[PDB]
Amino acid sequence: MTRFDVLTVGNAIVDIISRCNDQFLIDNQITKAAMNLIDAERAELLYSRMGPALEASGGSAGNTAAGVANLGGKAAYFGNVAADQLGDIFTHDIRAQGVHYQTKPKGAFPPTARSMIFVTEDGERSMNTYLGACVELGPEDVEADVVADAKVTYFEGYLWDPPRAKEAILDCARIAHQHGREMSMTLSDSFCVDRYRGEFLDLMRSGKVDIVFANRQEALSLYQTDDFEEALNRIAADCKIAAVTMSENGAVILKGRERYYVNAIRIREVVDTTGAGDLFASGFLYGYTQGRSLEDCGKLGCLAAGIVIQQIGPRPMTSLSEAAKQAGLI
Amino acid sequence: MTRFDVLTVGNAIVDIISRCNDQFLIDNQITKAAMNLIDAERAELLYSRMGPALEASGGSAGNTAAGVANLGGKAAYFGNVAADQLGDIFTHDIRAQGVHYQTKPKGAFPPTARSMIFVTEDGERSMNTYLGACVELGPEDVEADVVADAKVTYFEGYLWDPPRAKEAILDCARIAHQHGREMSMTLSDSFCVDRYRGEFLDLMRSGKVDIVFANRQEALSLYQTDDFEEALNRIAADCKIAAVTMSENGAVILKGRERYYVNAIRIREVVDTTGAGDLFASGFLYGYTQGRSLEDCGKLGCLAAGIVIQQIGPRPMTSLSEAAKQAGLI
Ligand SMILES: Nc1ncnc2c1ncn2[C@@H]1O[C@H](CO)[C@@H](O)[C@H]1O
Ligand SMILES: Nc1ncnc2c1ncn2[C@@H]1O[C@H](CO)[C@@H](O)[C@H]1O
Ligand SMILES: Cc1nc(CC(=O)O)c(C)s1
Ligand SMILES: Cc1nc(CC(=O)O)c(C)s1
Ligand SMILES: Cc1nc(CC(=O)O)c(C)s1
Ligand SMILES: Cc1nc(CC(=O)O)c(C)s1
Ligand SMILES: [K+]
Ligand SMILES: [K+]
Repeated sequence: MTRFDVLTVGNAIVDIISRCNDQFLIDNQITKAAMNLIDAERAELLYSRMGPALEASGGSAGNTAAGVANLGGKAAYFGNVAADQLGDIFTHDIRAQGVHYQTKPKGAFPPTARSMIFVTEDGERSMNTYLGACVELGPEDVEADVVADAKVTYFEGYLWDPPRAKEAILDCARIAHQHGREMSMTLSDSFCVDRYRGEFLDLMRSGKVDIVFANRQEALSLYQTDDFEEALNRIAADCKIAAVTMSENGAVILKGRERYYVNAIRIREVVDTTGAGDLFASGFLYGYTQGRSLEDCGKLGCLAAGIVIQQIGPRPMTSLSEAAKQAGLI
Repeated sequence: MTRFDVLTVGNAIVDIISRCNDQFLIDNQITKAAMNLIDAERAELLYSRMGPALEASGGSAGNTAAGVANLGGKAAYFGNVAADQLGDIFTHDIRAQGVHYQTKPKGAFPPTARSMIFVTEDGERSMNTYLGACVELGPEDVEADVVADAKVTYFEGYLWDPPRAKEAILDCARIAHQHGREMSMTLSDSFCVDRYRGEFLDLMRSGKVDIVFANRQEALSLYQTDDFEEALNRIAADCKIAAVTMSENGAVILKGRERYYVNAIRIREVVDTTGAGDLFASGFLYGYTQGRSLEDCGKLGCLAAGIVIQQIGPRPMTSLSEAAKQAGLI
């Protein structure tokens, strides 16, 4: 028996969500479809220009942990919020989903991270993230017992932006592997890959990471190539298992020379793509830790991702376990 | 020319929204479909039992002012938040919709009001409201020039719960009527009517209120009758204009002996009824201040109400002006 199926580690963020037109992004020099880091002054400026908004707990890894719990797995999360109202909201939402979350706030400043997410008419999402209290996440926040007792510890490439989070992750990798567990990461965002390419490849090649999640753009960025076939060949050589999503084209799971192609689910309409990759990882890691085949892991990931893009908010409000049962996956 | 079409005054609240099953309401002794006042301790208890939630700016009059602005009218709002993150969210959302909102927080404590709103499968909403900083609203928060320059000042029956808000409303009524403006109120909630029946009837009969909004339950409660026809006859005798909504069954506008009936719009599915009455008031009051017939005012109210119940959140995220144009209400 192990206490946890999946521990995730990431930047603890509350999302501030609004729809905008295409010109808004141009006028405000926001890179479309990407995670744009911003300082406090820029956060105030952008907020002053944003329309009425909705708030929802976010954070890539936070969403993934929530998704695992939703499917019925046992999940835990490490991430740092402030002792403020946004932090209280973040804390409530992840615990309410049934995720173990015990990271202690350090104070009220910097305040809890928030990301202004602008959703264009095509359903694409452009994020503008003030890291706030996320910059304080470090080795002191590693619950060593939790890492030791988790089948998979999964973390964000996004953690390479704040200063000390990487130290916590290296500690996690040591503990996880000493206890025969698996380490996983997501490449997070293609510009994030542009920033930390070499460090990410070192994590994979040194065996600190066993299972890597990427989308098409991230895989291309990792090898600075426009040849997707090359990117797949190289990523398969650099890590034990790679799961590469291709939006409406589904996904491909790679292990050594093995490839398993999975279709995207049929959807009603793309409301908001926020969380698609996070929830693909939820479905995959849920399947993985339930001993399911790699193809079935991919199928579970595509199911969860397809569900989340049909709602506002990055964490499915409906039952993923019921959806999996209905789709004949569990 | 007048600076404002509609000034609204109410409890400034951020909503915390989650779906629940029918048994949840019974287990927690929450009165279904009603506004349940709660203290700080109960707020903590209920939050600890609530599932993952979404936050959205609320407050009945706040929603109404936002709706007027959305339709293209000129709106202002009085309501008191605290100097905290929820208050900043509230301030941002209403100002971003184009509503004049200049009520200054008095400090951080009590904190900004919030309402835990539980939405059952039928789309009904059951609210659990901690008033917080709303208890500080008083005559000092009346911007006399704004009241003087607003065609209609509209307020919540809900303002009779906090201690000094009624004094602000009596000041508003004096200024509005001295400047030849109209006063309006909503009965808010049938239990609120149970609490303040006599005071509400005195407001109407003394002519401090010119235009009254009610739903069926509130009208029945006002006269402690189960005879809806009696309630209509009585409410028509007690105020200059009464606008009475009957949920899915439309609305009736009363002026003296005149009655103008309106049909409800067509719904695919009722997602969440939160804000329906508020947005009925937005449509009606926008039409009224544009010099439209009482029937057309009712039509605009029903249009706005029908739109808001098809989304999560109490303030329409789509263009009400565009919908009104499409409907030939313009
Ligand atoms: N820098 C970041 N690190 C981790 N997650 C982020 C970052 N910026 C935005 N997000 C989250 O990405 C999610 C979508 O994958 C959103 O819910 C949002 O909170
Ligand atoms: N006591 C109250 N006073 C005014 N508005 C309230 C109260 N409780 C809940 N609400 C608001 O009622 C709205 C729905 O009519 C919600 O957006 C919610 O914020
Ligand atoms: C409470 C909040 N303040 C802001 C503005 C800021 O971060 O400066 C949000 C986007 S949410
Ligand atoms: C529409 C979708 N985008 C993704 C992530 C991606 O490939 O960018 C899914 C898993 S589904
Ligand atoms: C930030 C928040 N705290 C709570 C709990 C409380 O009010 O005590 C909410 C409903 S929202
Ligand atoms: C579902 C609806 N409720 C109302 C208000 C009510 O009658 O309770 C509308 C105008 S539409
Ligand atoms: K989404
Ligand atoms: K609604």
